[PDB]
Amino acid sequence: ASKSESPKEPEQLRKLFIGGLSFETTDESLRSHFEQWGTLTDCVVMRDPNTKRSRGFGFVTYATVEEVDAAMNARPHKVDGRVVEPKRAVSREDSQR
RNA sequence: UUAGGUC
Repeated sequence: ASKSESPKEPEQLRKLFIGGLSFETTDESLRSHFEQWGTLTDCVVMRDPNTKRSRGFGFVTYATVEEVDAAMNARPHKVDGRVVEPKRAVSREDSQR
């Protein structure tokens, strides 16, 4: 994750929420399977605070919204060998967790 | 294994 960029497009709007992925799906496995319908400026999978392996979901931010759109058209998506569900990233203040 | 990596 983390890209040195001044995005005119909202990070949240360019970010895709990837939930229900493989436990083998890490950052490199995630972005590699998503960098196929665009450029990921910010790819990040959540790992367990204890095991440091996986949490079964992650995030992927493209270079622009139209690449997110392309990934959505690519449903059912496939990363690491797992069929996932890529949704528009909501505000973290929205969920407030 | 689905919301936050976010310091």
